[PDB]
Amino acid sequence: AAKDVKFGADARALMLQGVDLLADAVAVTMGPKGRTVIIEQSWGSPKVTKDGVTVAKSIDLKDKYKNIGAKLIQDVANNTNEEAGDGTTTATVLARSIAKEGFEKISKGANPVEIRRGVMLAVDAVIAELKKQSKPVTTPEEIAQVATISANGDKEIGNIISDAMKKVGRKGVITVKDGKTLNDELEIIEGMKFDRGYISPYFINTSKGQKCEFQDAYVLLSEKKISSIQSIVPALEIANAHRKPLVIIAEDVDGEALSTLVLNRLKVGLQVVAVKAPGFGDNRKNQLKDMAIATGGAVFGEEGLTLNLEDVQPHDLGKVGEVIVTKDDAMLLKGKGDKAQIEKRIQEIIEQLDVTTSEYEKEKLNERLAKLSDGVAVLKVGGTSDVEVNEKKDRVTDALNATRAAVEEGIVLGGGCALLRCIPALDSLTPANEDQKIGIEIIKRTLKIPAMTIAKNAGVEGSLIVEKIMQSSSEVGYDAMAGDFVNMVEKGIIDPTKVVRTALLDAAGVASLLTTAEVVVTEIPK
Amino acid sequence: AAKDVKFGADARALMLQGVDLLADAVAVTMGPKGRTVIIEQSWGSPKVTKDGVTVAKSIDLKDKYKNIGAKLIQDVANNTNEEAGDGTTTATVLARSIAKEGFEKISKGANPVEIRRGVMLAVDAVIAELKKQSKPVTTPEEIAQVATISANGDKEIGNIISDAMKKVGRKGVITVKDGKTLNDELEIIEGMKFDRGYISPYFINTSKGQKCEFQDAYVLLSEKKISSIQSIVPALEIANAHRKPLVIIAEDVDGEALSTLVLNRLKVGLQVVAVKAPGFGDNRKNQLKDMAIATGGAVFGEEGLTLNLEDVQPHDLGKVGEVIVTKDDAMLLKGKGDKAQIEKRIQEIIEQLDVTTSEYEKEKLNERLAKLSDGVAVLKVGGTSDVEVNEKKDRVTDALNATRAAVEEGIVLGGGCALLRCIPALDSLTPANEDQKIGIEIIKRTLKIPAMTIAKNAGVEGSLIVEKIMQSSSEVGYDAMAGDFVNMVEKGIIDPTKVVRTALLDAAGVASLLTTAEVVVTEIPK
Amino acid sequence: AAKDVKFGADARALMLQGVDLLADAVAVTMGPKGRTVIIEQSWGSPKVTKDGVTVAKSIDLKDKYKNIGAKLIQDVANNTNEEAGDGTTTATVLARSIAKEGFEKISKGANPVEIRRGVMLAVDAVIAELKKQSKPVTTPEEIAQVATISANGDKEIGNIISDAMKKVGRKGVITVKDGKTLNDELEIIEGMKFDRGYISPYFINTSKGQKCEFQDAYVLLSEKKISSIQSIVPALEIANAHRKPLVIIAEDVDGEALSTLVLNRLKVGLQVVAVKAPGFGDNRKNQLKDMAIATGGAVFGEEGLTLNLEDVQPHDLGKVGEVIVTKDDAMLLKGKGDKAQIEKRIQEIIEQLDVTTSEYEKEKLNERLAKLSDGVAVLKVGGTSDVEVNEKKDRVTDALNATRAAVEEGIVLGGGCALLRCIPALDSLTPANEDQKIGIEIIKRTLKIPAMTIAKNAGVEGSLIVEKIMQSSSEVGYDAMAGDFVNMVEKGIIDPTKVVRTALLDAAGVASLLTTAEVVVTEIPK
Repeated sequence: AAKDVKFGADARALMLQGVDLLADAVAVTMGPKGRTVIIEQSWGSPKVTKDGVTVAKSIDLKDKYKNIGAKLIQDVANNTNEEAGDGTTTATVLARSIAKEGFEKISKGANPVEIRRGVMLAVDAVIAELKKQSKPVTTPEEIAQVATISANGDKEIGNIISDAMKKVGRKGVITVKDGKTLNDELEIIEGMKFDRGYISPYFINTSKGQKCEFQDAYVLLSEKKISSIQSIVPALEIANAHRKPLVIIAEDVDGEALSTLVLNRLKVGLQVVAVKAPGFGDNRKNQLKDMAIATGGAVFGEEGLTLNLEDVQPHDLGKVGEVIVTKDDAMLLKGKGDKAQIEKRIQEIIEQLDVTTSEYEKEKLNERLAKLSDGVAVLKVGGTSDVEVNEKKDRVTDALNATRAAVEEGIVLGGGCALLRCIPALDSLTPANEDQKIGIEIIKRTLKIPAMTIAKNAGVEGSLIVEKIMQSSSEVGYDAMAGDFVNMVEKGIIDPTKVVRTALLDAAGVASLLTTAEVVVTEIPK
Repeated sequence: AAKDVKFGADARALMLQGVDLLADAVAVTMGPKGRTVIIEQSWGSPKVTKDGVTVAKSIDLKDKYKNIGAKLIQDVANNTNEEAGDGTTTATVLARSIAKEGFEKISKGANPVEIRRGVMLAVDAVIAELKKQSKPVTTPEEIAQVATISANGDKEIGNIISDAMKKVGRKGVITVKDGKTLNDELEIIEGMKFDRGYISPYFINTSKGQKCEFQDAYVLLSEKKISSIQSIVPALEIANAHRKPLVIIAEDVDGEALSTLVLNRLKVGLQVVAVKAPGFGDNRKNQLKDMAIATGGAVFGEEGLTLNLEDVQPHDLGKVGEVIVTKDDAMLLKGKGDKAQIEKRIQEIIEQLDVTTSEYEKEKLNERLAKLSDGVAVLKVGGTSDVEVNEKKDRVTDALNATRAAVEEGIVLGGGCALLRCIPALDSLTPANEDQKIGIEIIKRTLKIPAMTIAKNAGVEGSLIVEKIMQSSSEVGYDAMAGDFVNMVEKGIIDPTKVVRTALLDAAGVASLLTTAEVVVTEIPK
Repeated sequence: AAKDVKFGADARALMLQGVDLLADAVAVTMGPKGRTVIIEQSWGSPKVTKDGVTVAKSIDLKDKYKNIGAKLIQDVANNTNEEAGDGTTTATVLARSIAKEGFEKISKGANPVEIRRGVMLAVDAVIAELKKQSKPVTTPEEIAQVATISANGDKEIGNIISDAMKKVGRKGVITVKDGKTLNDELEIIEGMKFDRGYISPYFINTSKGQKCEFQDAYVLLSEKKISSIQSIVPALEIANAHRKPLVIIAEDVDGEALSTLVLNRLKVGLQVVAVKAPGFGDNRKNQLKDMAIATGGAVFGEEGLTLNLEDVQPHDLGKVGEVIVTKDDAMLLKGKGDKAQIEKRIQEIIEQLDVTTSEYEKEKLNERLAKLSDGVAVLKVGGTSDVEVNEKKDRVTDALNATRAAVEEGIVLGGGCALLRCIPALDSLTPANEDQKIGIEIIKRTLKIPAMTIAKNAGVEGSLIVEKIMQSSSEVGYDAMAGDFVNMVEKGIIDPTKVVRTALLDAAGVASLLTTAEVVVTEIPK
């Protein structure tokens, strides 16, 4: 393919136009009063949504240079906000304004690097101030209050969340399931969690929410790679002989092993999924041992007695009541196994903790201890019929994720005030020269955009609401639902500091790249 | 696919044009004097019709933005009014004018949300007034009068309907069949009805009226999902060994089970249909067991006695004389089974009713009681030839549906007067501000359109007929057939309140979306 | 295919346009302050890079004559600078300006040959001066300092490199691996190395880094050509019977043998690679014998007892724990064999070395001695997880190559000053005539470009930094990171003389061709 190369301002100007279309398209859905977007679909009815991520993903421009500006933001704003959709539109709107102000100052003669440095300095002053203003959420009462708020007043949802937190701890694991009954309930079960997901999107099942779930599954464990290794079929034969799903945990999967598993998933309907091994080095081996004991299987490794995938017996695979695999996250719940062996391993880990002195080993040993001694909290959602249970299920999950985020980093005044109230942090920030000063001034002004954007979607002047907030006491913001100026702490209108902090850092990151890149290379269409 | 994004008024103006063509096309078929529409067909003669639903479905615009305006109404008006052909046209015509008046006020500077709120307030005042003006239809004489009226003077039809209603109750089940004889007759037979239809349009058979009917069929029951579960073939093998159709009732059907069943239906002619299970939780388990007894089969579940789909015997499938599956509805008539077992379960349900105190359980227990002890009324339509029986059959089903609707919610003056006479409901309705006032005024004016449209199709000025109705007593409306002002109660010109109530709510719903959506995204054609 | 033939300046001018686009595209990435280039990719996100080689390879222009100007440089600058990414950009930028200045002087009437001669004379004066200014790196402390510098302050990398050099010598072999542990360590293993790579790019495996790696492989050795000769299958049959990769070392591979090997690699996944034999004449026979002893196989020779390729037995192929083949390089580690035979061969080589007096034989014979008695150093890189280990791995290989280059030829002041400080070398250089004088002046001016280009990317005037450097003491240059004029020796900012020397020679080479070629022939596009 032949290329077409553009230089300097000529390329930057086009990428910036790609950004303006995208930012305007999703800015409109921001806040309590966001408006809808209608997305045409080719097979059925138009989709009508308020979701900032859906709208951002839907837009794809035909122009080769504007397409890049749009992807530079889409590949970050839609990818760094997996837990909640709140940070995507904030990062998109801030990145557009930072980049635009930078572009104008640079095309008039400011130095691209010195402007970038002034912006970084201002962003760090703001982040430190957000950390200073954030309040912790660790007390069971504090947790319940936040959970009730993120549950939008549904006190019963806030209460089952608080109870789950109390039962497994602030750092424990809480999941949500359909209870097949009328009442909501909390059950604690045995199981393991590790940060490794599916190796491929082709294994997605039950596609709403991009999940992959199996029950009564076999578990194949290995400390070795199966990349370009065949003869994985004997394990697949057992899964077919005894109609059970199979999950494969291996150091890596590629080549023929990958091809075999994906094609069977897609063309045969064989219920098999592969997941990467949970650790590194010696700790990888130790985690596989705990896992094998907990699931009642064996690890087909080389150390000690060598086991080969050429010969897999029904007693070599483990058994797990429920297996969940999602992007970068997997769980094994209700495993089968010998309780004497599990308790023995637990006692060994405790002795290892008592004996070792290294911080590294103690921390890893504590995680392995917890994997066998702690349980998993499950929130069972009930209701009259599945049509309604299915919606409540999401209300509970969103409340749960919001609660956990608040507990991990603390909370700040919401509705755009967390950043609006950090503007004074820049008053003591001193630049080395005029271009650094301009860079600080750019952030000082873009800190006002989230607050004005919400006021604009509400239907009132942005310039008046934002200035009036700043002129009042520290706990007063503007409530777009109430249509007035209220004490946000008393009202309970809060945002996790985690989200505010990330959205600003990501916006600054992309805008910086966008205004300093010098050469852009695109393909010539034919 | 590349996209083309339009904003604000530029997108709204195009959707509105798509709507005007659609509304004008179906407005002309409204009322006793509707005119015809000729629809070109590619395989034969042109179709000539007066049906508002057919015309609405037929129109499909080529422009990408006008196409959306047309679908926003078609996807609601043609789908929420499946019971009668009256509500679709009324909702289309009202939505067009509500949205247009809103658009004009908004483009001149009114606030989109405050206008929307004024409209909602006006709609609720009108609905409450319709409820106040509606009269009940519960007395056998009242029922017979409505049935005669909706039967257009066919007193014999009105009488077989009244008699069926009396025998199975106002809330009982009545169906219509070809009697293969000269006289009309009413027969009561054993059978059951539940609100679950086919899972897929690809199972439609006997396509006139979009039905799906089998006789002497096997019935397969399961408490468990068969999504991506195969080995359902032994049931099909029995069905092929003994040439009988098969109906599958399961919690869900997906993956390979679904693929096999649909593809064989379409490419082989496999006579099979699948239906979603009728309940939730404990109610699902109890309904499947009582159903198995009623059909003489077994439930292929895991709890209690385990029965697996891998092994299907001739005695495990139930047997049904006639099975009917339609959108969101399924019926089984004349099933085979052990009468002693059915009576025993009936007595057990009665004992449960005597013991329980909760309203929830009593209601569900009464639904189960009725499904085993009540019969199904069948209206057999007779005549000298099938070409005439087939026409009378429609008069009976239309009169029957209209009668049932009248009985469930009551009746109002028809011919557009139910809404015209609710205008005073807005005189005491107070807005918070000018934009809410404008929104109230928009509804106050669109309440006159159904009456003007009918008078216009009749051939007289709409503005003069409506003003004369408004200046006269409440019982007086304009009869387009008579060409005069008459007492509508005495003439019997009535409309179920259910229809008037829904058409206004749906019209307000779609128009609201249409005037506040801000961004519209369409695909770029190639 | 029809051709388009252009003459003289008309063709030269078009090639120069292809060159200017390329040179500007990579000039901007030069030095510590290089800016980014965004490269559109056909399916994923845009690639953002600062790498001069990636950018240079990415650009491919559509015009047929501009395409040539771009390839004349790309095929040299990207191919002769495989060791480090520094030489490619410098050679591209210098070639562009040398060729342009030449073209302008020639189109105004200067003689193309006499200008070329003046340029060659100036280049040689500069190279001799670089050799005079370069300092050696041979002392363990000097080596450690260079390694620390090229390691960018990572003292732990600088130290493992120094120690590895001490263990196998300045001329030994050092490689880098992932240690699968937390600590870094140095291990010495048995193995051999020779300068022959894969015969074809089609054999690349594990494509990141363009490598080709096999483990537990069979080794087939032959003194005979297999070009257009098949019957290589018996060795492949053994390799397929016992699932092991096969490496073929032969004088030549072509025709059907090559066709079979490449097509099966591409369509089958046959795990086979072929490499050219390591020697010439008597040296080829002796090296293959030493190799067979080291791998435990046999050599398929035709002299004396003939071993025919038509019949390959399991004991004729050698066995090697690890086989690595890269462009122009091959390595075999941990081979199997009889230690008595290896020591016997070593002793024979020693006796032969003691007896022979010829310089040629002593040198080549001592190389064979070393191939059996010396080992290979391996640097095992550790860390908490593979993600970080994988990045540290690059710091180690880059520091290692930079150190070795410094040790082989010495170091000069970096940052473009090595050439800037050689300008006085031309003051004593006397031309025969005016055109030779012009040619010397062209180099005298292009010697200033590396220094100006870095200053420009830094953001300061090029003309002022470069003149200020020349007016100061010999050890002062401009540090783009510091933003000041510093003592480069004290700061440790150095560049291997090997790189500076090559970049200038290659730049002068291509520019020379580019300005004197007279006729250019291109194909007619369709």
